[PDB]
Amino acid sequence: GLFDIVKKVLKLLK
Repeated sequence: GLFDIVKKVLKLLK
């Protein structure tokens, strides 16, 4: 699910 991939990105964005 994309909701676990966005969680990898939000951890890098902030």
